[PDB]
Amino acid sequence: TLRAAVFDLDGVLALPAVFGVLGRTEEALALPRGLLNDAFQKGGPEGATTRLMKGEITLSQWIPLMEENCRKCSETAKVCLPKNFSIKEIFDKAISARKINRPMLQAALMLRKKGFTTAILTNTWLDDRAERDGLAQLMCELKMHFDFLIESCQVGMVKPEPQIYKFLLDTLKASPSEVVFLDDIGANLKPARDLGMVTILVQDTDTALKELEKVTGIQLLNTPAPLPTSCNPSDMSHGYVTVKPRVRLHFVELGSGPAVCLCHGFPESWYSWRYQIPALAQAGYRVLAMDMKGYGESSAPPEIEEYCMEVLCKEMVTFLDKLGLSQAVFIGHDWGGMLVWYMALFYPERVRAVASLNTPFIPANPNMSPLESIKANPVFDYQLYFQEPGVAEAELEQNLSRTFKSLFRASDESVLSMHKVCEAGGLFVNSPEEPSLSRMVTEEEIQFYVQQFKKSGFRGPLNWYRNMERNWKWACKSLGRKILIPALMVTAEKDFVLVPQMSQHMEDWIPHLKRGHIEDCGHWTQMDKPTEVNQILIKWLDSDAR
Amino acid sequence: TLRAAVFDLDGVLALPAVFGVLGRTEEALALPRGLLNDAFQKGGPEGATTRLMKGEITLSQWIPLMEENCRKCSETAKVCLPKNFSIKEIFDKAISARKINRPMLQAALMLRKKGFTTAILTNTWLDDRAERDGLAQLMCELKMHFDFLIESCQVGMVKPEPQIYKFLLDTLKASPSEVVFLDDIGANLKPARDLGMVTILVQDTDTALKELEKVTGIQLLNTPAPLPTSCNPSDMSHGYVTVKPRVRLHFVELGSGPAVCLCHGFPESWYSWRYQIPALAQAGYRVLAMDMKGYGESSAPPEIEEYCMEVLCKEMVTFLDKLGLSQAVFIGHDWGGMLVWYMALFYPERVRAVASLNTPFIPANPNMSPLESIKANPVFDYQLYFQEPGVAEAELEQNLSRTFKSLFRASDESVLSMHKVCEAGGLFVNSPEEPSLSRMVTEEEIQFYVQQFKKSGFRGPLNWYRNMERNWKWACKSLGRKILIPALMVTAEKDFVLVPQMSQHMEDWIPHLKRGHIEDCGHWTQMDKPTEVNQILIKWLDSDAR
Ligand SMILES: O=C(Nc1ccccc1N1CCOCC1)c1ccsc1
Ligand SMILES: O=C(Nc1ccccc1N1CCOCC1)c1ccsc1
Ligand SMILES: [Mg+2]
Ligand SMILES: [Mg+2]
Repeated sequence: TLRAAVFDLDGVLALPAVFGVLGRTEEALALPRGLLNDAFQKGGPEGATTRLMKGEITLSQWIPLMEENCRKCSETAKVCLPKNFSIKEIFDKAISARKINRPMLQAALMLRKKGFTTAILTNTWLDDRAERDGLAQLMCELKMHFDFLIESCQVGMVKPEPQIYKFLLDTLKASPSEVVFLDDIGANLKPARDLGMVTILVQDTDTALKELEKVTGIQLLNTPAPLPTSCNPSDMSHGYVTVKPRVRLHFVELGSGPAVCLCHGFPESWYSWRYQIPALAQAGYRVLAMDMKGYGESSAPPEIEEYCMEVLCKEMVTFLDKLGLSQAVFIGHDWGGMLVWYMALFYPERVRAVASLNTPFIPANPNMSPLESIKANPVFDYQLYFQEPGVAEAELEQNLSRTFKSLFRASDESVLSMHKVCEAGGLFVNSPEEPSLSRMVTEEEIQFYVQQFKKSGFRGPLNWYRNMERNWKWACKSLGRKILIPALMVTAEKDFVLVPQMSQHMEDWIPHLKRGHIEDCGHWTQMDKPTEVNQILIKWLDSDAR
Repeated sequence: TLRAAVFDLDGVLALPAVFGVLGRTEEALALPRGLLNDAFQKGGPEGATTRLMKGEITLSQWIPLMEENCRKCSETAKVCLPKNFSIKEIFDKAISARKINRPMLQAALMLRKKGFTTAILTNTWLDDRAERDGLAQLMCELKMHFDFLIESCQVGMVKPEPQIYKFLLDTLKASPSEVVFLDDIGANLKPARDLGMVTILVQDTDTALKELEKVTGIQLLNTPAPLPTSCNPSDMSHGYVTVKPRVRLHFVELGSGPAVCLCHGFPESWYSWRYQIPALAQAGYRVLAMDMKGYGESSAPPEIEEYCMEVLCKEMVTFLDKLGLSQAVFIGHDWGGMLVWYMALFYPERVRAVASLNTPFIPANPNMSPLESIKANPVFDYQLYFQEPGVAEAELEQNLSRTFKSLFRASDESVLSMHKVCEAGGLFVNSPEEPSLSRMVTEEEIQFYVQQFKKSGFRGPLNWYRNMERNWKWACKSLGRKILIPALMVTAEKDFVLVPQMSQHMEDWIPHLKRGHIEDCGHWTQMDKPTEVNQILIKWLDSDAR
C-alpha cells in the first residue's frame, strides 16, 4: 500500500539537530531557558526566520536580524547578553557539528532498493557564509541517495504550511496514504496526518526505524552491512583524450582534490572500480577511472606492440599532459598493477604515489629469458595459452556472458582451474555453458561488461600479454633504480595466481613500502571486498598522498 | 635552409642554471673554488652523475652518492665540510629557483610558428624527491610548446656522447645542417658542430637571440607582445554529462585546483575561452569550459522553456552533482554572465565565487512588464528581432561564415549597427556578403564556430532570448536577497550594447563587489583583450577564490 518514504533532514537524516544547539547554547551561557528559540521564532509566519526558510533572504542577511531578535527577547526577559555573543559563531559551530545519521540513510537506502520513491523534505536556507561548503558537501552526499530533495528555500514554501505537502504529493506522483513521512517536529506531522499520510515522530533513531519497519513490512533495523555505493554508468561524467592520432583513452571522473587514476586489469573495465569511485570522491579525491588501452570506449588498435609496457606508459604520461595534470596517484589491479609500478619506475616525477592490488613488483631477471621465467610456474600456464594470436580471442569472444560469468567468481566458487590450460586446449574445456551467477555480481553488471567487450573484443586486451621480450628488455633498463616514492601493496589472501608470498621481497626494491592484506578475498579484489579495499586506500591516501 | 631549432633546458629555456648554484654555494660557504663541481663530475662517464643522467639511478639515490663525492673531494683538497652541509638542501633550493626564461620560450614559440620543428634536448634526471612536483609543473608548461622533448634519463644517453645527437637528428627527421642547437656548455656544442649543425653558445639571452635571428632570418628580439597560448580543440580532454534524459552538457577540461566553470554567451562556444583555458590551468585552476545548453556538442532541444534561466540553472547544478563538485567558481560573458549572477542568487552554496564579463547584474523591475523594459532602450532592438521563432534562425543560419565574420569584430571594425534591426528587417540588411576578416580571429577559428553551429544552428541559442516573462517572474523571487559571496564585475569600455555605466549601481545589491575594466575592448571580451582578461581573472581568483 505505501509506495513513498519522505525523510526530514534536521533531526532525521542529520544529527545533532540545530535546535539541539540552541538548547545547549542557552544552558552553556546560563540564559533564560528558551530565550534563543524565542529569538529564532520571533514574528511567526512574517518573521526573519520564515523569510529565510522561504528563500526571501540569504543566511548572511538573516544573521544580523536574529541578532536583533536576540537583543529584543533579552530586553523583554530583563537579562543581558554575554560580551562576545555571536550568532554567526553559534550557527557555524552547530552546522559543522551535524553529520549524516548513517542508520537512517541506510534505512532510506533499503526502501529505495525495495522500490519506494524516496525524498528529503526540509526547511533550509540559501547559505552564503564563507563556510557554506561544509553543508553543500553534506547535502551532495545525501541527495544522490534519493529521488527528490525538496528545500523550503528553493520552492518558496515551508513546513508546516499546508501547501508544501501538496507540492510534496504532487512531486511524488502519489496519494497521501501511499506516503510515510518522518520528522522530528510534531507540528510538521500535524498537516501530513490530516491529508492521511502515515507519519513518524522521530525521537531516537531506533524507535523511529521500528515504527518504519512496522509500517512498511521491510526489515530495516539490524540488517546486514550494505555494499558501498556503486556507479550507474549513464550518470557519470565520461571523458575522452586523444593521446596520438589513432588512439583515444576514455575515463569516468568523480570528485575533486588530488587526482587519483585507477587502472583496471584483464579483462576488465573502468567499471571494475564501481565501488571505489564514489567512496574516494567522497573521501576528497578527484577519481579518474580508465578504460585502459584496448578496452571499452578507449581505442583498441590491433598491433601487438601497441601494448608493450613502454608504449602503454608513454601514452598514460601523454594523458596527464593533455589533461594538464603534473601528477596523479596511480592505483592498479592485475595488469594495471604492473603498469603503475612501471609508471613509478619510469616517470616518478608524474606519480604522486603508487598502489597495486594483488600485483607484486618483481624486477626482471636479466639472466633468464622471459618465456623460461613464466614456464617455471604451473599457475601461469594460461599466460602461454594467450600467446598465439587468434586462439584465446576465439574462445573468449565465443560467448561473452559465459566468459565473464566464468571469470568473475569468488575464491570458493571457481569453475575453471588455471591448470594445464594449454594441454586441455582451452580455458573453458571442462566448465559449464551457462554458469551460475557469482554472489559478487548481478546479471545486469555482467551485461555491462558483455556490452563493453562487444565494441572491440579481446585482441587488444590479450595483447597486453604478448610483449614479454620487449617488456623484459625495457624493464632491464630500470634494474639500478629503487622506488622511493610513496607506495602501497595490497595482497589478497585467496588469489591463487597472484599469491601474497609472491610479494615477499618487495621491500628490497621499495624500502618504504606500506602493505595491506585482505583475507578471504579472491582475484577480483575491488568487487570481492569493496568495503575493505576502500578503507585501505582511503587511509593510505590520507596519510601518504595528501 | 634551417628547418629545426633545438634548445637546451638548463641555462637556456630555464634560469638560473643549476651549475649557477654550485658556483655560489662554494662562495657562500667559502669552500675551495670548483670543489662542489669536482664532486658533481667525479668519475666522468662512469661516475654517479652520468648514471643519474642516463636514468640508471633516481635523484634520491644519487644524493647520497654526491655526498660521498663531496667528502672525498674535500679530503683530497684538505678542507672540512660545514656542520649541517646538505646536498638535498642545495639542490632543492637550486631547482625551485630555476624559472622559465620567458624571452627564450617566445623566440622558440615564434620559430615554431614560422614552421620550424622545435625540440628541447636536456641532460636531466628521474626525480623522486618529495618536492618533485615543482619541476614536473615547469616541464609540463615547457613541453606543450615544442615538437619533442628529449631527456637524457628517458633515452639512456647524455650530452656530449655522440649517440644522443644521432638520436636527435633521427627524431627530427632532418640533416645536421638543417639544425640549430643552443646550449650553455661549449662541450655539448662540440659534437653537434662536427656533424655540421649550426650551434650557439648561450651566455646572455639577448646575444644568443641575435645570433639566432642572424642565422634564421626571422625577427625574434624586440618583437611585439605575443597572444596568450590558445587551445587546439582536438588536443583537449572533452567531457559529457547527462543532466536529464534528453540533455547532455559537453565541456573541455584543463588543469587541477579549485573548479572554474566558464560560461560563454550568444552565439558562442567553449572555444570562446580558448585564450583563458591554458592561462587559468597554468595559474593552478581546474578549468571547465562549457558548451552551454543549445550549442556545440551539448544538446539542443527545440522547446523555448528548456532555456528559461531557472531550468538552465537547475541543470548546471545537476552538472555539478553528477561531476561530484560541491562548488565551482562561475565565470560568465554575455548570456553566461546573466547565468552566473542567477547561480549566485539561487544556489550560493554551490558557487565558490562569481564573475561576469560585460554583463551587469540589474535586478528585475516588479512594476514594469519585462517587454516594456527592453523596448525602453534603442540598443536592445535586436533582442525584439529575436522573438518570433524562425525569423532570426533563417537569417543567422543562411550563411555561417558570414554570420560569425559579421559578429566577431572589434569596436572600430563594425559592419552592422544593432540599430532599428526590426524596421530594417534583418541583422545583416546593409552589410556585406563576404566580410573582411577581423584582426581578432583567423579564418580557421571562424571555421571552428561554423562547424559547431552546423550541429544544431540557432534555435537553441536564440531561445535563451525567448523567456523574458518567465525569467522576470522567477527573478522577482530573488528581490529580497543580496549577493554576498565573492564577486567580480569586468566592464568593457567599447561594448556599445552591454555598456559600462549599465553596471553603475551594482554595489547596491552586491556590496563587496570587486571591479575590473578594460579599455579599448569591444563586446567579444575574451578574444579582444585576452591578455588583460587573464590577468584580471587570475589576480581575482588568487585573492578571492583561493
Ligand atoms: O610482459 C610481461 N611482463 C612484464 C610486463 C611489464 C614489464 C615487465 C614485464 N616482465 C618483467 C619480468 O620479465 C618479463 C617481462 C608479461 C608477464 C606475463 S606474460 C607477459
Ligand atoms: O530573459 C531575459 N532577461 C532575464 C534573464 C534571466 C533572469 C532575469 C531576466 N530578466 C530580469 C529583468 O527582467 C526581465 C527578465 C531577457 C533579456 C533580454 S531578452 C530576454
Ligand atoms: Mg527537523
Ligand atoms: Mg645547460
